[PDB]
Amino acid sequence: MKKVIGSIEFGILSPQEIRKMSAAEITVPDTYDDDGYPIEGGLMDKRLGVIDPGLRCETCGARAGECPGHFGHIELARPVIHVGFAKTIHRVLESTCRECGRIKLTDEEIEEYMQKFEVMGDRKGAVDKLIKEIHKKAKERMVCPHCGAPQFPIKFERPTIYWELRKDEEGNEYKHRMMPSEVRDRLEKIPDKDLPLLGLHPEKSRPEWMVLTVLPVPPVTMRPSITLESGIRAEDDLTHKLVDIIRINNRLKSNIEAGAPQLIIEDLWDLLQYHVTTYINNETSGVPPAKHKSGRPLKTLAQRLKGKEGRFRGNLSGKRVNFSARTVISPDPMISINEVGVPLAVAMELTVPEKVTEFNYEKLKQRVLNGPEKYPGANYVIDPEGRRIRLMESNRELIAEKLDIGWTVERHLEDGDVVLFNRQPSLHRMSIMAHRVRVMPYRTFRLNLPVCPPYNADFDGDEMNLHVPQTEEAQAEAKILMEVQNHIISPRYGGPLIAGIQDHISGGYLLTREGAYFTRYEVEQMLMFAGMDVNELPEPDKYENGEPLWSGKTIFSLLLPDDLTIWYRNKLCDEPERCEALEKLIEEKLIPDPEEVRKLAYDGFVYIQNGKLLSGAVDKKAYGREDGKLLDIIVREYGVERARQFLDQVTKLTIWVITHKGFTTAIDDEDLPQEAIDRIHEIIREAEEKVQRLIEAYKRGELEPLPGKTLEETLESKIMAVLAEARDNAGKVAERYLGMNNHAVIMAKTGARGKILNITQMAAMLGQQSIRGKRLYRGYRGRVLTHFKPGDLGARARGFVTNSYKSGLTPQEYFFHAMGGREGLVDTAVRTAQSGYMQRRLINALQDLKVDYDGTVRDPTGIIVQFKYGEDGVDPMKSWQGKTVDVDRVIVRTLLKMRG
DNA sequence: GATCATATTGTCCAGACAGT
DNA sequence: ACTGTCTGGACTGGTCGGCGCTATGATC
RNA sequence: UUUUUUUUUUUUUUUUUUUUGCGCCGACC
Ligand SMILES: [Mg+2]
Ligand SMILES: [Zn+2]
Ligand SMILES: [Zn+2]
Repeated sequence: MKKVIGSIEFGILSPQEIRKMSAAEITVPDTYDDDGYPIEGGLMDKRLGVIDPGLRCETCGARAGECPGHFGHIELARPVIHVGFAKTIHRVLESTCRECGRIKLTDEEIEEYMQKFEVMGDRKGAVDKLIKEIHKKAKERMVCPHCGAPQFPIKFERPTIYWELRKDEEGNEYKHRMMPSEVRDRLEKIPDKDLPLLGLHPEKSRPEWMVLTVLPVPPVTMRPSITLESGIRAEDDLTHKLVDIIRINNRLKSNIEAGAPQLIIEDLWDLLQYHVTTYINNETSGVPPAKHKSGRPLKTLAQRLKGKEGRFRGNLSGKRVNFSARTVISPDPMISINEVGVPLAVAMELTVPEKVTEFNYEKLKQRVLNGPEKYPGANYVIDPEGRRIRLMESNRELIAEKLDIGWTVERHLEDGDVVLFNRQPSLHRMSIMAHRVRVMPYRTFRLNLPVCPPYNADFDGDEMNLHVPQTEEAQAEAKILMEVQNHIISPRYGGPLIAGIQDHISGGYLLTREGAYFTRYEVEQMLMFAGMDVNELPEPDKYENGEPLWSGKTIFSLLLPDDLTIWYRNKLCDEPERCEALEKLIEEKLIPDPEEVRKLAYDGFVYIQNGKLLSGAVDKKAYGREDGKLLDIIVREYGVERARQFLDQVTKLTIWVITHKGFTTAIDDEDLPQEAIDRIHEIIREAEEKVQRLIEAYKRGELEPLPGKTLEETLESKIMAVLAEARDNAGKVAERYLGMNNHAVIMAKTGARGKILNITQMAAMLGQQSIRGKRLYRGYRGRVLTHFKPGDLGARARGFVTNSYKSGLTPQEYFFHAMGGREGLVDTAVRTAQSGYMQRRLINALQDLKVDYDGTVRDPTGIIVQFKYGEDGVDPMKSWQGKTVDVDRVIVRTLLKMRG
């Protein structure tokens, strides 16, 4: 059968294990000869694997691409210290007797630590603290309790140098260098019983194994060799490092065999130690990194695992995948929110493997007969034996007549297929959702507009990735869990995320506003466009010139369910006295007459009774993101499919309404009368006079300092407050003369796009430009620009733009606005990286937490983090405004349903 | 004029550490 | 027991494409 | 007129079915 990995046990490889697992001994530094054949005994020996296609492995007998590679070994002439175990070696040497070999602890202390180790074993932090305490206790001891032999302090010098402070005959203290052979001999005397006290395992990690005597050379598959376009081989950095190691080891062995003096032996030993240390880690502190001939700092085994481009993050936690596509996205309101537009070229390339069954034999046979060049067709066919056959014109008929039950047909992407649609960066779980394939002739992806806010995607050149699941389990998981309609409500705040946007909101406002009426032709056309299942028109609301007319509220009410009742205040409510009468009428009777409601109907108060929009207008509070009460109620009380249908119908209806009525903005939308401009100029002049008076008072010393601040900050705060008040007054003056008939004002007030402040800047004035919360000061001595006098603290000299976008900015005001915009762009480009790093840290901290079947949240070890998730066991996605149950809404809905 | 060994050894935050 | 100092580390994801670079000195 | 060496049977053919890495620069979202 098949087996899976249950657990992984780590340790230090013994020299005997390295020798036994080795397939060959490497002694020749050279890799390839002049003819290009591998050299026997070299680093590219065929016993370690094969890279070239024509080569055959002497250990496996297989060809390139399927030989896994085999490890070698190098017999070092002298032992060397592993740089990754240097601190542990120093700690163990400090914590152990030099000649006796036992740990410098009493028997009672050893027993006490042995019993304490069993109690604290689950938490690795407790074990680390116990190890540190044992090391600290054993370090201060200068006499071994087991034998009474005197001890000397051991000094550790980076990277792998150990100094022993021995005492001379006259009492002088001199440093004695401990060679790796002496260190290994000292480590060999430690018994197995003291190893748990030192944090080592008797059978897995012996202390003497931390001093390397046999170096395992990696297989050639781990360090592949390529050839360039000019025929010159490009060896890996590990290959060059191993070449240097082999050369130095051979030179050291030859010098040892030649009886060289000890001075040469120490130099060669140090060179070999440096080479081994750089091979293990080329970024070790205090070590000059190994450099290539061209000057390139080589990357080694340590660099291949850590970092963004390491083995873990770059190849294990994340990697490139097959059956994926990426292209520019384009809007498509005609498709549903559950659908994605797939190009025909993309569909004809990406394939889904479908097994031949009894109920789909004819379809797959037709797909095979069509071939790869005829849509809908197939590209590959897999027999039950498991081999893959490519489909072409010559053999498409032979395969088609040979098709049977159990075959696999890699047909092209068809309508209704489930694929993954993703936009980067993936900040939340809504960044990847499963859509339905819709095949289109052009070369762009198509995404429905309400699905843009979950992706945070616009259409100014955005590109998105498409993934096609290949297994039945993955397809089922995508279809059940990751469908678009299943994630309308955002789990972050428990509100709508897949909601209407600017044009939908504007069209809804245009349709549902007071005085909006449509002819029979317009109503029928918008009903056909929206796909609503309406066969007969309702009774006309009024007649004009002998022609029937339908109110927009009547057309909008066809979308709502017949048993839906809700009332609230939208963003268009500017006269609360009109909403108060409606609220009192609703409260008094709880079933108000529809004629009575329409008599005192107000656009700012939306009231839906039994699915009929009796009052109010559609805005961002209707079905907008994070504010749509109607959409949120529809999701919670009618399911996700009904909500998806409602969204698909209402988006098309509002799009038709806004398209044929005519929505536009012009240069006269920001126009203001002369009296408004005069008032704005008067406000600006008054603010400038106030700033000048404050400056004069500060110069005369009459300014009262604020608590906790000196005169300069007090004056700056007063000036900024005055300028902000002036900007607010100018904005109010501009808002006074901009009525509801303005399309830009409609867009700002309905929440479709933009703000009132955006219209204020173009109409009245820009205001004060500031960076880092302070007025502009960077420039010359005492002045931002030379055009102003030195020492001028006035508003105009510090970044107060009196002009507006329509009036035209002065060059100084242009420079100030450029400073502000640069500050904003820099702030965004700096904040993004910190936010991403914090998100990665949080993800890695809370990756393993999940809710068990009993409602508890536990770590993989088993420690209970929460006895109930959220202390109430309620999903934030299904929570009503952060609460457990919306009691008032339930009571009101039940009472209305039973009394209606 | 062809080949062959050899080719060098950037601020900030947090934990550990001499000094008083 | 505090306090300033030395040392280690990580530096948001994806995508697009381009542009170089991967021997040399001394015999026989 | 003289010592201290030993001896024997069971394993077959002329040969065979797919550019990695390094660093830089610009740019999109
Ligand atoms: Mg964009
Ligand atoms: Zn092999
Ligand atoms: Zn001892």
